Amino acid sequence: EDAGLVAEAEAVAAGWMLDFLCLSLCRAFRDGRSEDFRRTRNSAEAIIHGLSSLTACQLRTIYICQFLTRIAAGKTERITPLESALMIWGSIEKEHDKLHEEIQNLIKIQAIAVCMENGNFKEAEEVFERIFPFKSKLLMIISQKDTFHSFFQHFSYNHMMEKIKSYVNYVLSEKSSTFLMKAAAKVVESKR
Amino acid sequence: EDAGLVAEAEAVAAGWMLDFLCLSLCRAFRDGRSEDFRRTRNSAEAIIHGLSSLTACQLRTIYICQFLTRIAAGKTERITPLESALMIWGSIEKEHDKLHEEIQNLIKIQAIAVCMENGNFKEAEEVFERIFPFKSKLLMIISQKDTFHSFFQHFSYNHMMEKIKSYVNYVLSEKSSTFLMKAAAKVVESKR
Ligand SMILES: CN(C)C(=O)COc1cccc(F)c1
Ligand SMILES: CN(C)C(=O)COc1cccc(F)c1
Ligand SMILES: CN(C)C(=O)COc1cccc(F)c1
Ligand SMILES: CN(C)C(=O)COc1cccc(F)c1
Repeated sequence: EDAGLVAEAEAVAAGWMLDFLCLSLCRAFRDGRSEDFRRTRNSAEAIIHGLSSLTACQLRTIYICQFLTRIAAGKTERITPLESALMIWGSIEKEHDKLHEEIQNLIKIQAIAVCMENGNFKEAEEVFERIFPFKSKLLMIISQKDTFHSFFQHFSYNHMMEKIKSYVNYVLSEKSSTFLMKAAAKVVESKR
Repeated sequence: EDAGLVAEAEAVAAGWMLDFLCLSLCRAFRDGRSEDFRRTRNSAEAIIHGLSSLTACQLRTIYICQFLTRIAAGKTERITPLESALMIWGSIEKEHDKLHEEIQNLIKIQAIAVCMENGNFKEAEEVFERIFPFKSKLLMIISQKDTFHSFFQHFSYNHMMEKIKSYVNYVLSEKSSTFLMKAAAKVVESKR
């Protein structure tokens, strides 16, 4: 009847569910399974409410989940989903390697380009102002509605998604051996 | 890279999380930990969305969670929370023993009495009409605003909560050895 030991067991189990749901979210994002992504995101968000003290590893896990959530809502606070993804990306405790900078740059341009794709050019300019010769050339492209300019074709949505999926594959392999998924695959392999 | 085996592992893990969250919900309800109950309920509801095919045991688990959720919202569809708890209680695949009938009767009267406690006597009559010499005596009590009649004092909110908590203790012991909580308590005992 020890309430403290029970709360401790509940916190250990919340940590296991968090890693399992991050793994599931990464796979759904990689596979393009939108409805499964939406369901796993709702589950991860609820499970995270059962945690009040997080380790550095757990903080990185929750911010990766938040970041992918903004990326998945990219084509849909007073900022756009892709602007929110950029704020999380720039503050996650991670190495600022070549891949990090590539994703950062692709998000910055796509935060503008998704507004143009949606036909909201005033919003495209407001996004540009909040993020940013280069600047005056990018603002002229938005102003001229030059949505299919070679610059936008190189810093494309598909290229942003491909680079982010490559990062998702590293998270997926770094968490492939976490307790809950490993025990669950063991049960499935035993059946069989 | 087998998507089917991964989805199978995700379903096995959803089953484990469901039993763990039912256990956690039962403890919070027994302890009167309202905020913890609200958080565990949100988590259970989200996790249950990741399941599309349930066994008879899993159906009983989800309906116990739904039932306690209605009981916890009892003093707050075109029916009241306690009327919804009654519909679930009468349809759960379980034995209709003495305890089942006691809980059923206490809920039926409290579904009326919580409306009187809230000062909504028109709603108390509408609840009576939907659920129901005995009937004409119960309707006269509502009509006379006889909230503290000896009948209401014997079929009280506290007596309803005590009887439901006794049932919760049976669910709690029947699920005490489920995979996730057992593995989590093992980690906690190892630290100590
Ligand atoms: C701060 N908010 C409201 C969010 O970022 C919601 O998104 C989330 C949150 C946690 C996990 C997840 F998978 C998604
Ligand atoms: C001289 N300057 C500022 C440049 O040519 C950099 O261009 C870029 C390209 C992509 C993203 C970005 F945010 C900036
Ligand atoms: C049918 N609805 C919307 C509900 O009953 C919500 O309540 C729930 C649902 C599942 C688990 C739980 F713990 C609570
Ligand atoms: C002759 N009759 C109908 C009775 O005296 C039963 O009284 C009850 C008592 C509690 C709950 C309930 F629903 C009914």
